[PDB]
Amino acid sequence: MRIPLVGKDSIESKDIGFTLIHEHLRAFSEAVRQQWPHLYNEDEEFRNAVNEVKRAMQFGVKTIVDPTVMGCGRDIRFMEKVVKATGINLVAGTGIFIFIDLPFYFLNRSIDEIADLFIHDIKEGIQGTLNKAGFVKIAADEPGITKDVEKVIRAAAIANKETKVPIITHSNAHNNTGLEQQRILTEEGVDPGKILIGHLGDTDNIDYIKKIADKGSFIGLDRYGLDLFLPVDKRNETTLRLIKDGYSDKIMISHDYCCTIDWGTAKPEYKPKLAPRLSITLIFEDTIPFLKRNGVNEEVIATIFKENPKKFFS
Amino acid sequence: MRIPLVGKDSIESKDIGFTLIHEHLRAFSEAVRQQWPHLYNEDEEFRNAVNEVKRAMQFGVKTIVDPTVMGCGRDIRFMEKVVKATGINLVAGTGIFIFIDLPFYFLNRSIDEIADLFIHDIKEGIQGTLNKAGFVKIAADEPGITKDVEKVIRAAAIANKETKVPIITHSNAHNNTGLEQQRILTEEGVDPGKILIGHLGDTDNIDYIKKIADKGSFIGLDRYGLDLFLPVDKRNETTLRLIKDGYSDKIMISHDYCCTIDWGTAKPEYKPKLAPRLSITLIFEDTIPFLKRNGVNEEVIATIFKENPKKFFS
Ligand SMILES: [Co+2]
Ligand SMILES: [Co+2]
Ligand SMILES: [Fe+3]
Ligand SMILES: [Fe+3]
Repeated sequence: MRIPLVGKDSIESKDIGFTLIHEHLRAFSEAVRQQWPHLYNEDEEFRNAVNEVKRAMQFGVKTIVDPTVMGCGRDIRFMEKVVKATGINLVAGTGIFIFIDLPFYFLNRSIDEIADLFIHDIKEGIQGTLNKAGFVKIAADEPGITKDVEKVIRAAAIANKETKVPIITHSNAHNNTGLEQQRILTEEGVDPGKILIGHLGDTDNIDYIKKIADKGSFIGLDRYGLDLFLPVDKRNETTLRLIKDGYSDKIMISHDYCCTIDWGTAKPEYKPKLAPRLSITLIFEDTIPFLKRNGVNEEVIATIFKENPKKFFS
Repeated sequence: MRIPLVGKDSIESKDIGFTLIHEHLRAFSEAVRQQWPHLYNEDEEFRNAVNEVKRAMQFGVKTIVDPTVMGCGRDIRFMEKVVKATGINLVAGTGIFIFIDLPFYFLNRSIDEIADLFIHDIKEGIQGTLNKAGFVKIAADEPGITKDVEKVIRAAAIANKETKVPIITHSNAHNNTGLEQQRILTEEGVDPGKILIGHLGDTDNIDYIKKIADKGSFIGLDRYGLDLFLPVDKRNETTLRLIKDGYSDKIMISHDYCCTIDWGTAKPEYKPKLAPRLSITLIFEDTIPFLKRNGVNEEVIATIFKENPKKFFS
């Protein structure tokens, strides 16, 4: 049985079904929450996560992959509770989410030591439980590929080669961080088809997106649930274009919706069209209807949400 | 009653007695410990902290100030347990320990919001307890005064003006971060005598140290318990020189000893002389004996370890 699930027995990858590849039940800074618990309400976070997951299931979602890892408040016990309340298939991961430097812990420590943490979570279990990690998550953003960012990428490659689990990335779509992640990983012997380069939906630079897809990795059109770089309308145009041009077998779509997130609220921007309701089901309300009425058939939807995740985890 | 104590009623500053102004019962990365608890042993950390505190008390230490804050694993409940086991007067603080950027939580949040966290810990209590913070801790290092580092400095000034608690800093002695911290704080209306500029013992650049002292702030010769920038022998020479030159009333001495720390072990260096045993009592075994046999009298020791802390907290 291929894929470990939180609070359940492992499943064969062929049985993953309709999958959301990048969603967060919760996201927060470990340090802030430890130091100022008065800012947080776990009961509200729990209710929000359960409600969102239930709504996803009502649209036919069978499996959710949650790439919350170190730096963003991964909590396997919170996750297992959401599973108990919903019955969702939930895939947890391991990894480190940094943009610049590692925590002081990692002073004088090797790439192998970092990889050992990942392999621990994959082979032994997460945070003292028998729930195992099913993928590795890594990140890079505006600061680019720093020394420490590269250390983490190389550690992810070691983990993949040992355990065969895939790698999901966070990138900044407006620099070449995604291309660099793919290059470094494949140089270190990672199968390109075992990599999802994240947040490429944040740009409309189609040639850059296709370049990564052509090199054999999945491309993450994965932030439909954030009011980030690109509006939903323009994301949809980019998604449609890539489908028209034959890239369905590389496309992965998700919301990157955080059922709760601890970030401060940004100044709101109002456009001619009423802002879309951001949630874990926006693609069922907006994106998928938009695609269907623009001529893309059911086989495309099945490819993106079923076949592609199956391959990724195979 | 001026100064709040962990697990005890507050004390008048005049009763603080012989004080170690900068020690850590424990230090670790919140994120690393949350994600990989298998790396840590709280029972060993507890035994180490209790043992060290007891040994300090055997040399006449009455009060320990512990500037462990966000980023370095402050845990008020661990602290209160050490107090119960030892009877030490322990002063806990609030603040943020960063060198570059704030956690993602602080995106779109103001300096006033940051200050509110500090004031919460000072006026209401720490981590859901009635133990209150008695000072603010801030940091800057090799990256210098970044945007976010400056935000935290300015928030500390607001907290001081509202609550009158002093400010302890971490600086890098080989750039001008300490001088910059002092300048920014005093510009924002902080009394220079309510600031301890930390880690100046890391350099032998006496003119730089005196410059900060002359501007009215305490100078931290405060890393006797680390095998860091400067060896103990050279620290001792610098300490003696400053005393000879009349700076006793600005000098604060401590170890910055971490009874446990989670950092990887650096490559050892062996010198002609047997390496000193690093602990929370090294100054009683090495530094203070060295000073005494070089002619500095008991009044100097009383000034540094009793009178200076009294003023700082007055
Ligand atoms: Co991301
Ligand atoms: Co320091
Ligand atoms: Fe994400
Ligand atoms: Fe320290």
